Amino acid sequence: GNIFANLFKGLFGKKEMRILMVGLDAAGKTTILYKLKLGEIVTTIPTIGFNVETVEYKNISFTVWDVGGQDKIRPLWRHYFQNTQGLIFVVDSNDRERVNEAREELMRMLAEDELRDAVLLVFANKQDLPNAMNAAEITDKLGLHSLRHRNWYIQATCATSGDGLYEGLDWLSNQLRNQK
Amino acid sequence: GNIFANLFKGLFGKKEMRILMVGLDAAGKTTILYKLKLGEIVTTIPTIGFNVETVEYKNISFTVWDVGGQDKIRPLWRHYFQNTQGLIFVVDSNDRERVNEAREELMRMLAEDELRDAVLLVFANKQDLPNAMNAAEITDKLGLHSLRHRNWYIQATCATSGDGLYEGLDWLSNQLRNQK
Ligand SMILES: Nc1nc2c(ncn2[C@@H]2O[C@H](COP(=O)(O)OP(=O)(O)O)[C@@H](O)[C@H]2O)c(=O)[nH]1
Ligand SMILES: Nc1nc2c(ncn2[C@@H]2O[C@H](COP(=O)(O)OP(=O)(O)O)[C@@H](O)[C@H]2O)c(=O)[nH]1
Ligand SMILES: [Mg+2]
Ligand SMILES: [Mg+2]
Repeated sequence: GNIFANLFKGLFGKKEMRILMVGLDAAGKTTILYKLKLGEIVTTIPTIGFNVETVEYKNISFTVWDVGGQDKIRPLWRHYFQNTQGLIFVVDSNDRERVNEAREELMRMLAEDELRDAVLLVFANKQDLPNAMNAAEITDKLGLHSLRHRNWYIQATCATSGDGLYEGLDWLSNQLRNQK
Repeated sequence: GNIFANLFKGLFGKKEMRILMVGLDAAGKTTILYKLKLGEIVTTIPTIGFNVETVEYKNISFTVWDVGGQDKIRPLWRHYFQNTQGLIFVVDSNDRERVNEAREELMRMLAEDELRDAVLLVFANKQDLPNAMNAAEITDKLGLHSLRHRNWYIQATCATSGDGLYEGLDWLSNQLRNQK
């Protein structure tokens, strides 16, 4: 997680940004945070049934929560979407079953108005698993090629080995830097 | 935090103790930990698949992980078992289908020679739901009475109102101070 500090120690212009990482639960999001080695994973429960994990590195901060079948139900999600310039959606590639439901939660967030210019990175995760759908059918199943007017990218990962996180985050780091 | 800080005040100095707090998933452990207000909830993952939440209050550390995994007492658990003085088991009182499974996981834990000297506090959590089993039924379905040569106490709680937490920890904090 030093090669990971080298991507984000350039954005470090102190305006205070947020990268969102979300997905159905058991996708691999906490594992991916832990591998980046950018700081402590610290949990808060802003309201009941809303567990938020956050690694803060410099002015930058990753923010993770599960989606799918929305808690008690509350989105102060929107006070989170504010300063969001990157959105990562982690998907369990092995899970052909709830695959169409991640589609839904993906589409619900993109339909969100404060995430109009946020860049999208999809991690098709659990690639080491034998049934794991390849990136090509994750894209198919997520309807990603129907996204006109959004800057997006799908990256095959295995968060336990760490395979794919640099490359996906390298890209993501590009777009944020390259614009504003 | 404040009130809860002062219970854990005579256990201080050099001793470097651990209170384990385990139980099935969705029992209410991160919720309880967040209520304590003793420090930030830091997650680590010391090995594949094994998330562990920790709140250090000085020399007192609260360690959390879910039990019931599919099947397993890990070599790594038993290293945690070494400086565990107290052990909190948290039961979703409304979860009637998995309480027996709650029983074996706890029966499994107490069979560990590293834990033989540990004070057991069962929080019978989620006592605000209509269908919740009360402390009397729980004591039953876990069989707290068959327990010889162990110091135990069962305390009905509501993690989200924070109700019940003080008295179970009042008691536990004494068992580690005045006895022990
Ligand atoms: N085979 C395989 N398992 C993974 C991978 N990433 C995460 N896992 C496992 O998936 C489970 C859920 O991970 P976790 O980070 O806690 O999930 P989340 O926060 O619910 O999405 C844990 O058992 C992880 O070890 C992966 O790429 N490959
Ligand atoms: N109704 C009710 N639910 C609770 C209570 N305490 C915890 N929960 C909920 O049960 C779910 C799991 O809580 P959590 O702290 O994350 O679980 P654990 O860490 O997996 O043991 C969440 O929706 C919590 O809000 C309670 O006392 N009453
Ligand atoms: Mg998580
Ligand atoms: Mg938890």
